[PDB]
Amino acid sequence: PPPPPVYCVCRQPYDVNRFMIECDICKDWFHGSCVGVEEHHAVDIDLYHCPNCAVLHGSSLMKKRRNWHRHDYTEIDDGSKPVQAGTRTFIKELRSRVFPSADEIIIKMHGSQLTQRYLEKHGFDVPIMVPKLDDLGLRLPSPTFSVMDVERYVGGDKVIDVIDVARQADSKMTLHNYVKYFMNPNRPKVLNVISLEFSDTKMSELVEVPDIAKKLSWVENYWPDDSVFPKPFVQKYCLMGVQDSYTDFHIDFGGTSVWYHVLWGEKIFYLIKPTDENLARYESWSSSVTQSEVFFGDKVDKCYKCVVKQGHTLFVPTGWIHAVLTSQDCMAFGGNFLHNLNIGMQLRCYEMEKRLKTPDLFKFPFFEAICWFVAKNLLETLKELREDGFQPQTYLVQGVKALHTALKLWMKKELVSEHAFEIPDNVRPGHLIKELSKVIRAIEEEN
Ligand SMILES: O=C(O)CNC(=O)C(=O)O
Ligand SMILES: [Fe+2]
Ligand SMILES: [Fe+2]
Ligand SMILES: [Zn+2]
Ligand SMILES: [Zn+2]
Repeated sequence: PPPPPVYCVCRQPYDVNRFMIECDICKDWFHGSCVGVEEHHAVDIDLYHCPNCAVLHGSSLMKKRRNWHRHDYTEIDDGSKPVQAGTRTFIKELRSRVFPSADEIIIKMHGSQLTQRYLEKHGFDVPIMVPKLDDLGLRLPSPTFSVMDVERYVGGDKVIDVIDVARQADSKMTLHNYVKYFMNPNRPKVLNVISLEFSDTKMSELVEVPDIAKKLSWVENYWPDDSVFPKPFVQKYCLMGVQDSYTDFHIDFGGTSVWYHVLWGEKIFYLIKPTDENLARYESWSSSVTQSEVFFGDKVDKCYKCVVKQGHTLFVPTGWIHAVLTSQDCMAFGGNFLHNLNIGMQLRCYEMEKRLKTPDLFKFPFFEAICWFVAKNLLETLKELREDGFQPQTYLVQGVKALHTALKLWMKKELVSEHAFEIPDNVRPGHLIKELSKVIRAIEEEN
C-alpha cells in the first residue's frame, strides 16, 4: 500500500495551478510561496536548493551576469548581438538620446476648456496635457497616497501581473510581495506593474475618471446593463513602477484613447503620430524577428519626448504609438475609453491586432460586441437628427460609415462564423446593416 504522492514542505498533493520549482539536491518540488521564491526569480536560478538542503549545501547556484545589454544577461559580452529593450544599457542610451520636445505638438489646456463640444470642433488627434487638476472631474486619493495604502485598500493577497523589464517578460506576484519589493530602496532588479485594474476593489471608490472620459466613453453610453456579456472594465488602472521601468512602443488595445495621471514620480512618454506610413512601419516592426533589438523611435520621422511630472494629467488619442520610461519611482492612475471622434482609426487598430495575432488577453474585451451596440444607437441618433431638420456632423457621418463597412465585412459568408458569438442577443445584424446603408444614402443625397 504505497504512500499517496505529496510534495513540498507542506506535504500536499500536486496542484497543476500553483508555481513550483525543483530542488537540484533532493529532486523534490516546492511551491514558490512556501519557500519564498517568486515566479520572476526562477529564470535567475540555475540550480535550486530548498531551505532544508541549503543548510548543508549552501544557497541556490545562481546564473552569472556577463553583460548589461541583453535579455539573457549570461551571454558573453563581446561585440556580436545588439542592445535589447529594457536592459540597463538600453536605458542609458535612451536617457542620452535627443528627441524633439512634445511641446511641438501637444495642447496644454485648463480642465474647464476640455469639453465634448471642444473636441467635436477641434478634433481629438494630438495629446492633450492638463497641468492642474481643476475642473477635470477627476477624483483621486491625496498626493500622500502610497503603495502601502494601495495594499491597504486592495488587499495584500491579490494576484497581479508584474513585468521583469530587463527581460521584457511577465509573471505573477501578490500585491503584498510587490509592495514589499517596492519599499526596499535596494532593488535586485527592475519590476513594473502596469495592468492592475481596480474597479472591482474597495479602492475603486477613491477614484472617479475625468468627466471628458465618462462623457465620450462607448461603454459608458452604449453598453446595456442588461446584456449577457460581462461588461468590460478597463476604466481604472493603478500603475506602479520603480525607476528605469520601461514599456516599449505600442498602441492601446482596441485603438482606445487613454488618460494618465501621475500621483508621484515622473514618467516620460515617447509619442509617434499614427500616420499611414508610421502605422505600416509599426506593424512591420511589431511582427519582426529583431523587434527587441530595434528602437522603433528610429524608424519614423518624429518621436516626441513628453515629460509627465507628478500632478499632471495626459490624454492620448486613438492609435498614437508610444513607449514609456519611468524616470523616478512612480505611482500613476489611468484608464482607457472608446468614442465617436475617430471610429475609423479605432477599427483600423482592431484589425491590425487581428493580423498581428495579438493574444485575447491583450485586447479590448468585447470590441465587436460594443461595436454592434454603438451602431444600433447611432442609427437612432441619426434618424432623430434628420427627423428634426439637422445635419449630422461630418466626423459622425464618416464614422458611422466606417462602422458600416466594418459590420458588413464581419458578416461575409466565410467570416460570419467567427464574429458570431460576439453579436449581442438583441440586434438584427442584416436588418441593422441595411437600415444603416439606407440612412447613410439619404444623408449622402439630401446634402
Ligand atoms: O506603465 C507605464 O509606464 C505605461 N503603461 C502603458 O502605456 C500601458 O499599460 O498600456
Ligand atoms: Fe546543486
Ligand atoms: Fe499605453
Ligand atoms: Zn532539497
Ligand atoms: Zn508547499
